[PDB]
Parts: sequence; C-alpha cells; structure tokens
Amino acid sequence: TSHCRFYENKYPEIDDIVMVNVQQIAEMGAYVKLLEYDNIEGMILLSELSRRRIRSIQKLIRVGKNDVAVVLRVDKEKGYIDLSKRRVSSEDIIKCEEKYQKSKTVHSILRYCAEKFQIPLEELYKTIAWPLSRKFGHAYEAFKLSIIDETVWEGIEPPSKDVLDELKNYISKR
Repeated sequence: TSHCRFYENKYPEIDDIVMVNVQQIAEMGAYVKLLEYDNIEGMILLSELSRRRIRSIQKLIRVGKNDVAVVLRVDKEKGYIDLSKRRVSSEDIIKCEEKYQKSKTVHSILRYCAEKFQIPLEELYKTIAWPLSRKFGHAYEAFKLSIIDETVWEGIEPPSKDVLDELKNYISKR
C-alpha cells in the first residue's frame, strides 16, 4: 500500500541500532516509534535517556524529532520493546543514519511502483527488496549495482515483468 516495514524481520534484534521518532515524554520515560519497522511502539525509560537525571526531560529530547537508540529487550507476545539512547556511541549514530537513508531511498523507490502499478508494497519487498538484500547485504546496494550490471536481477521474480521494467527504468534517472 503506502507503508511497510524496511526489513524482513518484524521485530529488531537485541543490540540492534534503530532509528526512532519521539512521540511523547511521559513520567516513566519516552515513547517512540520505530521508523524502520512500520512505526511499531517502543519505550526508553528515564535512566536510559541519559546519565544525568533530567527532572526536565523536554530539555534533552525534543518531541517530533528522530533519534538513534539501541534495542535492549523485545517481548514478542505483548509487542513491547525496550530501548536505550544512553548506550549509543557517536559512531553508532553515524552508521545508523547512513543505513536509514539508504533504506529510506529504497522504500521511496518501491513505493513509486507500488502506487503506479497498483500493487501491495509488501509484495514488492518480499519479491524484490528482501531477496536482493539477502544476496547483496542491502537492496540499495543492489539497485546501484544493477545500474551497471543486469546480472543483479537474475533470480528475482517480480509480481509481473512489467513492474521490474518500470523499476529498472526508474532507478536509472537521478
């Protein structure tokens, strides 16, 4: 449709560095959404927001803004996810931002097709993006590689040869 998770796994793994958007700041901590996992809910309790004891949170974290966090716990039965901002090194922030930007581009591209050819976005991910990602590490890389090498598309069975062409074609411009 118009939204779908970036990766194959529904939930992130522990120790994963995810990009998040801060929805609000409660008394227990911050509520955020995982931009890369179709906006599922995640929490960062106070002691994990920083070392200091804020007692004036809206000062350190600004609502509506993105941020980087590490996954500490994941309860798949209830859908709860515990994250930390504290523990993220400055290097992790840079790596996370780079990956997100790439995943964002891939998504934006696949979205173009999803609409145009009127097909469910998740099918394209399952049929193009993830498989390519499984082979070249990240779909974004495969897309760039495809520009200079057709052998990339080998094995990929799109929903219809028609879409694959519009894709090959779209990746070219810009």
